[PDB]
Amino acid sequence: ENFAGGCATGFMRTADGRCKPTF
Repeated sequence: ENFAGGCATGFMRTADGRCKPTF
């Protein structure tokens, strides 16, 4: 119920509402 991309390769959306790479 919430997905708009905008992150990098293996970037996981952080609770802060940002894209962060798990690697």
